[PDB]
Formats: sequence, structure tokens, C-alpha cells
Amino acid sequence: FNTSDYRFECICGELDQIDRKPRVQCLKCHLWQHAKCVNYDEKNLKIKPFYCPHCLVAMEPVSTR
Ligand SMILES: [Zn+2]
Ligand SMILES: [Zn+2]
Repeated sequence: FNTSDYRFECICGELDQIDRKPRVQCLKCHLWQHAKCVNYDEKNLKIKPFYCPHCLVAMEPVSTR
């Protein structure tokens, strides 16, 4: 019974390590994406909250009745 499939990786499918490309660990859905793939940076990763683009859209209302 499929409720939530546990596939979590950055949408480019290259790496996930701040050595090469900075990465945000989207706490809201345990999704490991890149900062420079979600329009974010590692400098404020130290400070501010960080998510994958789908969680932004999901917090926003959907066009339906
Ligand atoms: Zn990426
Ligand atoms: Zn997310």
C-alpha cells in the first residue's frame, strides 16, 4: 500500500554535497536537494529555514473546488 514512497534526492540527479554544490535538507519532507537548485545559498543555510520548491507550492492554495 503506497502512502509515501521514500525516494529523496536533488531534482538534477548529480550529487548532494556542499563541497561541490551546496545542499538544503528539506526538513518538511526529509528531501535532500541543492541550495543552488532551489534558488537558495549555503551562507544563510547556517541561519534561515530551507525547503525544496514543491513544499513552497504545497503550502500555497490549489486551483480547485
Ligand atoms: Zn541539484
Ligand atoms: Zn520538501
